Amino acid sequence: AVDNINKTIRDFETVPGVEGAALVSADGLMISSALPETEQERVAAISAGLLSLGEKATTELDRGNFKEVYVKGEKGYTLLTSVGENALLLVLAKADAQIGLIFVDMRRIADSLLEIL
Amino acid sequence: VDNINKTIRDFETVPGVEGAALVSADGLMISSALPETEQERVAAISAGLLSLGEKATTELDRGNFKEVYVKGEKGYTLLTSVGENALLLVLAKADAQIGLIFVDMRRIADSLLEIL
Repeated sequence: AVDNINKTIRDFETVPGVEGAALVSADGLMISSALPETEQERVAAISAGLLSLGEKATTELDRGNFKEVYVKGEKGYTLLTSVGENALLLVLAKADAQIGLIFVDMRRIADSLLEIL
Repeated sequence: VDNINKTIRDFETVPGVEGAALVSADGLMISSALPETEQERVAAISAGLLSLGEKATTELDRGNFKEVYVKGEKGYTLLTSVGENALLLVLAKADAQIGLIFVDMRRIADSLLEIL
């Protein structure tokens, strides 16, 4: 269960444009990452912050149970998909990444990690 | 002011578009066709989506805020910057084509910026 989760998350970083991928709990704690060892505690805290305010969007405007959220800035994308209850998958990319298809890969791998986790 | 209004009734025609609104960055509604009871509330909710969208785009070094996407199982909330001091919110159905509606918003967001 643990060998197969680590390798699945790092393989995202073999797509053109993808910098990092972290599997984080809903409550802000790091499960499995390949990001720099320094930033791993502060990125897991921000991830859970983005999950909670995506929840607000969907509840408050009558849109159904939360699925996905992405933010585009000047320099790059932040991309987040729910892993059933209690977990979530983060991808960072730059402006030249092919966002619609990463969400299709993210959706399939979420349900894969959901069985073995 | 007549050329800002019906310009927001026209997105509804496109398939998958439940509702549009022009809102201020402080949370006061400018132009919308939504139920005239909800409009004050919906102006408040789009307020936070921008700020809490500016907080990921300032904490993870992604540059200036441009756009925010959320998706729920019964549909989508989309928001784009209408320059400084306003924003365009679009409620869509969970079977609409997002990549095009963004192409239609980001142009209109710079065709309302010069007359507003």
